Amino acid sequence: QIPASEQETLVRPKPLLLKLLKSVGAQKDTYTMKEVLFYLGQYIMTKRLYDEKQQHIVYCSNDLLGDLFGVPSFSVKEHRKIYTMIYRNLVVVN
Ligand SMILES: O=C(O)CN1CC[C@H]2[C@@H]1[C@H](c1cccc(Cl)c1)[C@]1(C(=O)Nc3cc(Cl)ccc31)N2CC1CC1
Repeated sequence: QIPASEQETLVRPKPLLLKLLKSVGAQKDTYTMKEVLFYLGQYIMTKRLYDEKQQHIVYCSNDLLGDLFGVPSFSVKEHRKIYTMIYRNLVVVN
């Protein structure tokens, strides 16, 4: 269970995550986690990596997203795992 404050977290993406973000949004130095989740969602949706009618699984073994996250697939319901996969591709700033 994810507290609402998580979305406010300010982050500086590492180069591979920044590459992915630049294919769907404007480049800038710092993003909120709300922005990162939105942009990665749009990346997934636009590239049709998500099978909503197949156990809510994103399939990313044939995509740079798979290299970012280090998995061939994952469930969009496993929220803490998603946060952890994302965190390892950025630096939190405060
Ligand atoms: O129904 C749910 O439980 C979550 N939802 C399932 C559908 C939405 C959303 C999910 C999400 C929102 C917020 C926090 C978290 Cl951890 C995950 C999200 C999203 O909004 N951004 C994002 C980013 C990544 Cl990397 C993976 C999945 C998603 N989905 C986008 C669809 C293209 C898959």
